[PDB]
Parts: sequence; structure tokens; C-alpha cells
Amino acid sequence: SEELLDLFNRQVTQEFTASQVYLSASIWFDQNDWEGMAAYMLAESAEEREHGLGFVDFANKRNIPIELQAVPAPVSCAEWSSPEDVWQSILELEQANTRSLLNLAEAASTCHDFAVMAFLNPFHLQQVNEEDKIGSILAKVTDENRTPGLLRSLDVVSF
Amino acid sequence: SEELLDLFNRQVTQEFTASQVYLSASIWFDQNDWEGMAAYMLAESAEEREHGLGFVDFANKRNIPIELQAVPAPVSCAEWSSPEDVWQSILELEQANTRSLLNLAEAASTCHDFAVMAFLNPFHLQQVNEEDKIGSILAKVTDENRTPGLLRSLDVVSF
Amino acid sequence: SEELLDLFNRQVTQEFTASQVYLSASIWFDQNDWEGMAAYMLAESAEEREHGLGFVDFANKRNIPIELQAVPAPVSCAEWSSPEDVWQSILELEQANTRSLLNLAEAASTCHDFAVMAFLNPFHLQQVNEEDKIGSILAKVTDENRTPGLLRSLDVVSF
Amino acid sequence: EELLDLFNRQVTQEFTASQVYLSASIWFDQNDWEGMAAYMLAESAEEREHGLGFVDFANKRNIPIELQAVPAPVSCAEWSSPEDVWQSILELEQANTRSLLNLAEAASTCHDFAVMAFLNPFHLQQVNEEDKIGSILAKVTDENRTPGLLRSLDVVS
Amino acid sequence: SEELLDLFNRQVTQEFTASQVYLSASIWFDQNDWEGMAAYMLAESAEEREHGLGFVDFANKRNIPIELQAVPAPVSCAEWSSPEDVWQSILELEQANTRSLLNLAEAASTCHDFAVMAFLNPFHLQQVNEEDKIGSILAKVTDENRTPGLLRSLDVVSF
Ligand SMILES: [Fe+3]
Ligand SMILES: [Fe+3]
Ligand SMILES: [Fe+3]
Ligand SMILES: [Fe+3]
Ligand SMILES: [Fe+3]
Ligand SMILES: [Fe+3]
Ligand SMILES: [Fe+3]
Ligand SMILES: [Fe+3]
Ligand SMILES: [Fe+3]
Ligand SMILES: [Fe+3]
Ligand SMILES: [Fe+3]
Ligand SMILES: [Fe+3]
Ligand SMILES: [Fe+3]
Ligand SMILES: [Fe+3]
Ligand SMILES: [Fe+3]
Ligand SMILES: [Fe+3]
Ligand SMILES: [Fe+3]
Ligand SMILES: [Fe+3]
Ligand SMILES: [Fe+3]
Repeated sequence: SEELLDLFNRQVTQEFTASQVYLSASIWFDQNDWEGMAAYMLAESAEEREHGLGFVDFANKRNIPIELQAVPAPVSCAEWSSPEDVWQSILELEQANTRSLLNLAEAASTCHDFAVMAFLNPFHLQQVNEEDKIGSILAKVTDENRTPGLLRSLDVVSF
Repeated sequence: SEELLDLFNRQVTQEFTASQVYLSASIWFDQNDWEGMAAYMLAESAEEREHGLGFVDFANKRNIPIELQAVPAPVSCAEWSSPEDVWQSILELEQANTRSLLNLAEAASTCHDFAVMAFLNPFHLQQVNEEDKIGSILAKVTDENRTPGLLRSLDVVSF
Repeated sequence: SEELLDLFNRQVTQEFTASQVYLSASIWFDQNDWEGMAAYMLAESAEEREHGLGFVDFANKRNIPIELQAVPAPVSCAEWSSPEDVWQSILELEQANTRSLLNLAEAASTCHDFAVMAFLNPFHLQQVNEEDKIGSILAKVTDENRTPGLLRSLDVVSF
Repeated sequence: EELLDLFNRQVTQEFTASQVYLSASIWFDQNDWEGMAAYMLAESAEEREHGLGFVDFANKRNIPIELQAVPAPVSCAEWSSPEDVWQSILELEQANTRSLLNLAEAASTCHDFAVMAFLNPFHLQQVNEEDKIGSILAKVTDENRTPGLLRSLDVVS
Repeated sequence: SEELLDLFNRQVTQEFTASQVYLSASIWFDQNDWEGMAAYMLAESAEEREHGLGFVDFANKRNIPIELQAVPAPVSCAEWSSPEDVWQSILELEQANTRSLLNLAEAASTCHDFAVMAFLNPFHLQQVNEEDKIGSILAKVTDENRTPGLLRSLDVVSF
């Protein structure tokens, strides 16, 4: 019971942690003049914030008390020295959002909490699409960057 | 007091000097068949002329006498043998426009000339955006030109 | 700063003093059948009251207490005998308004009151425009009035 | 090529004229002739467009252009009334016309039919311009015979 | 006199010869799967036909008898083994159209035939723009083809 409350609460922190990692990725791309990839990251930073606010709003409706935790400093921007490194961290970040949601669904399932299971369904399916989209961008970036300059030519055109 | 008059007057010459450097860059790019970069430079040549005319118009309103100086021949087109060289001179040129405006703001500040400080504010912020935009283009051009031909393929698509 | 609060209060008084002086000019012009110059003066009497109202609204928001002072009786109308005299008094009035504003900005700058200085900026620039416009009308009035009846032909035309 | 040199000098002459027009705009604004000031500011932008048109044709025709300094205007020092300013501007347009005719004579000697064709609309624009300027100068010279009267007509044009 | 008739007549053959060379270039590009460059050539083939018909129409109006000559087989498509070779032949072809028009203008000039000189003026200026545009495309193609594959990537995007 309490475990469900705790995992709901942790989900909000995970989505806001992901919002800040995406903002860090936007900064790294703008600082290195990848304005197209920076705008994509900034849009995802706002979207993850929206995911967190949806969990807050449902929790309030369901009388699940939310206590906002610290949103950790992103520190993957330590590692990053090329756009591949940034997109690989973003892929790992979406995988962690997916695992957080599955853990939460498992707790709900154990509790027979059908309303929380229902609420999570569109997020499970969102995550499938997000991991697919980021996986695909990572593949494109890794392939284009085999030729000097070429990756730039595709921040400019796409994004 | 007089120093403020002189620096106002010099600002007009700096913006018209920059207008002519951008026209020289347009010529170098058209002569070398970079029609996209040439059209960007020609647009900036007109914009710097507009900055100079705004300083003339304010000076007339504020009874700061303007005496138009010679606009020097651009001679950076000596150096240029690749688009990187052109964009690097343009970056240096915007940095000199920014320094000219800051010197002018310092004189105004010393004189407690609040109207001239206010007038300069949108130009300080314009310059921040211009140095950022030219820095970013220079980075893109330097990276694309690591592969023969590739830079061309992006005059054509962007610009 | 007592100085800064008093000068803010004084600025409201100066804008309302100027409103009344413009209304006095409108009466002189209407009495002497210069209906075009009267309507100009009436529009400016309303604009200077809007300036004073702008200062009262910002003072209220910034917790600057406003004590409304008397708006003195205009005295120049006792001595005006031609349009040139009236326009010369309005130029002087505008020069006063600008001095009052620069005094207030000097007090704000000493107090490092960044918000008050930022509020004043559009008024600094408006005064450059108003002094230029009045000085140019005064110049046209003074030249046209060298031929009998010619200035009348220009209240009728412009205004 | 004296042809090449004259084509470069034409760019410099148009930008020289742009600056002389801007200097006339400033003398008029300083002296509260805002109407005549706006006419000269428009001409200053038009002359810069004539120079840009020359640069563009030279780039297409592979005529190398090397931008020269644009000399500071000096006729403002002597102006004391609008008639002086307008008289300098008529002299400036006569100089622009002469520069175009010198370029056209070299193109004709060279049998450069493309450059002669390119110049034709500029020869006709100069006729129109010298006419308009000579007409305004005549109107200003006549109106300024009565004190104040010229002013009364800046404000109405 | 007769020389003017002959050179008018030869101009029609030159424009129709150029129409067929452009059609040959379209075929070579379609056969080698350069559909963007093929469509440009086909458009120029129709345009040169239009230039020839304009000369026919003026000649009819001016009572210059036209006798249509054989339009020669294009045989530059012998040489061609890369798009650079095609564009270089097209540049040479526009240079020959320009020379044909200048020869014709010289004959008209000698004859003091002011109507034929006037008629040719827009064609002299068309040619300046055409040689500039083809020169520029040739430069782009020669530079892009320094990297395998890259030129293709710009038939697809431009054209
Ligand atoms: Fe997302
Ligand atoms: Fe997304
Ligand atoms: Fe999320
Ligand atoms: Fe996500
Ligand atoms: Fe700019
Ligand atoms: Fe720009
Ligand atoms: Fe500038
Ligand atoms: Fe700039
Ligand atoms: Fe006002
Ligand atoms: Fe006003
Ligand atoms: Fe006021
Ligand atoms: Fe006022
Ligand atoms: Fe003109
Ligand atoms: Fe001109
Ligand atoms: Fe002109
Ligand atoms: Fe064509
Ligand atoms: Fe074409
Ligand atoms: Fe043709
Ligand atoms: Fe052609």
C-alpha cells in the first residue's frame, strides 16, 4: 500500500530528473552549435515536465500525498564530447523512465489497483514510441558521424 | 562631453564600415559561386547600414552633430581563400561592432547620459544575438569543410 | 533614499504642472484663433497627464508613497503676445520635464535602484523625441512669422 | 581594361552619391527641414541600390570588383540654405550622369553590347533625375524670395 | 546587308542546335538516373526553342527571309562520362550562343540597324545571366563530386 504511494512519488521525481537531463543536453548542443538537436532536447524537457505534472494531478485526485523531492543535478554532461554520447545518455534516460513506469505498474498490479493500472497504460505505450524514436536518431547520428562534417549537415536539414 | 559626440560619430562610421565589409564578403562568395552565403552577407550589409542610419537619426534628434567620415575600403578580402576565412573575418567584424557600442556606453555612463544608455540597450542585446549566430555558422562551416564538397552541399540547402 | 522618494513624488507634480501649462497654451491659441496649435496643445496636455498617471501607477506598485501636491497656476500666459512666445515656453517646459527626469534617474542610479532606472528608460527616449519635435515647430514658427499672415496659413494647413 | 576600371569607378560613384545624399539629409534635419530630409534619405538608399545593381552585373559578367573607400562628403561645410544643398545635389546627379556616359563610351569602343544594354535604363533614369532635381531647385529658389515661404512648403511635401 | 540576313538566319539554327544539345544532356542524365539535372536540361531545351521562335517571329515581321537549316546531331554525348563533362559542354554551348548573338549585333551595328540592335538587347542580358547560372552549377558539381556519392545527394535535394 505505502509502497504504491512511494513509487508514485518517485515517478514524479523521475520525470522531473529526465526534464533536467534533457535541458542539460539542450545546453551541451547549443554550446557546441547544434541548434537543431538543442531544440529537440528543449522540447523533450518540457514534455517530461508535463509527464510529471500529470502524475502530480492524478495523485492529488486519488489522495496519494506527493512530497516533491530534490531534482538531481544532471551529471552525464560530464562524459559528453560528441552528439553520439549525448544521444546515448538520452536513450539510457528513456529506458530508466520506462523501467520506473513498469515498477510502478507492478506495484499497482500486486495491489489490484485497477485505476492506477489504467492511468499508466498510455504512458507504457508512449515509452515504446519514445525509446523507438531515440534509438533511431542514435543510429542515424552514429552512422552520419563516420564522415567528418556530415552529421552537421543533418542538424541543419532535419531538426 | 565632446568625447561622447566623437564616439557617437565614430559609431556611424563603424556600422557603415561593417556594411561595406559584408558587401565585400557577398562579392567574394558570389565570385566563388556560394550564392546562399552571398545573399546572407548582402542582407547583413543592408542591416548594418540601417544600424548606422538609426545612430544618425538619434544624433540629429539629440543635437549631436554628425560629420560623415570616409568609409574605408574593405581589405580583409585580401586574406580570403575559403569560406572559413570570410566567416572568421565577419565574426571579428561583429566583435568590433560590439566593442564600439560598449565604448560608447562607457562614455555615456561616465557622462550620466541616461538617454544615450537607453538608446543603446537594444543594440547591446542585438550584438549578443549576432555574435552567437555568426559564431555558430563559423562552427558549422569549419566542420563541414573537413570533407571535400560537403560545405557546398549546405550553401545550396540552407542559405 | 528620501531623496529618491521625494524626486519621484516631484516627477508626478512636474508632469501635472506641464499638463496645465499645455492647457494654458491651448487657451491662448484658441482665444487668438489658432485652432490647429490649440488642438496640438490640448493633445499634449492629455499626454502629460498620462505620464504623471504612469508614474503614480508604478509608485503604487513599488510602494513609493505618493502625496499629491498642488498643481500650480500657469504664469507664462500673462506675458505671451505671439505664437512664438507660446512655443518657446513649451520648449522650456519640455526641457524642464527632461531635467526633472534626469534628476530622478541620477538619484535612482546612486541608490542602485535598477527597477526605477529601467522604468525611466522609455521616458528618457520620449523626451528626446518631444524636445526635437517642439524645437522643430518653434523653428518653423519663427521663420514663417517673418512674413505677415504666413504663419496663419500654416495653422490652417499643418495641425 | 579601362572598361573594367570604369565599371569599378561607377560603383564608387554611386556609393559616393549615397553618402552625399545622406549628408544633405543631415543638414536638412539639423535645420528642421524634415520633408527635404526625408527626400534626401530616400535618394541615399536609391543611390546605394544603383551601386548594388552594378556590383551584381559585374559579378555575373566576371568583371572583378574591388570595393574602394567611399570618400567623406565635403560639400556640407559650405551649405547655409536649402538652395545651396539642392544646387550641390544637382551637381552630384550631373556627375553621376557623366560617370555613366564615360562607362558607356568605353563599352561602345569595346563593342560590349551587353554592358551598353545594361546601362540603358540608367541613362534614362538620369534624365528623369536631373529633371526632377532641376525642378525642385527652381521651386526652392523662387519660394525663398519671401521670408518664411520656403518653410511653408517643406511642411506640404 | 545580305550578311545581316545570313546571320539572322544562322541565329535560329544556333538556338535550335542548343535546344537539341540540351535534350541530349537530358537523355544522358535520365539514362544515368540524374532525374533532377535531366529536368533542368529539358526545361532549357524548351527555352532555347523559344529563343529560336522569337528570332523567327521578328524576322518574319522585318521581312528577313528565314530558310530553316538542318539542326545538327548533338555529338558532345560522345565525350560524356560524368555530370561534370555534361555541364562543361553546356557552358561551352551558352558561350557559343553568346558569341553568335554578339556577331549578329556587330553586323547590325555596322549596318546602323537600330531595330535589330534593340531587339537583341534583352538576349545579351539573358546570356549574361545564363552563363553566370551555368558557370555556378558547374562549380558546385565539380566541388561536390570530389566525394563519392555526394553529387547524387544534390540532384535529389536541389533540382
Ligand atoms: Fe518525449
Ligand atoms: Fe519526442
Ligand atoms: Fe517521461
Ligand atoms: Fe520521455
Ligand atoms: Fe546582422
Ligand atoms: Fe543576421
Ligand atoms: Fe551593426
Ligand atoms: Fe551586425
Ligand atoms: Fe508630448
Ligand atoms: Fe507630441
Ligand atoms: Fe511629460
Ligand atoms: Fe511632454
Ligand atoms: Fe534618384
Ligand atoms: Fe545613381
Ligand atoms: Fe541619382
Ligand atoms: Fe536558359
Ligand atoms: Fe536556365
Ligand atoms: Fe539561346
Ligand atoms: Fe541558353
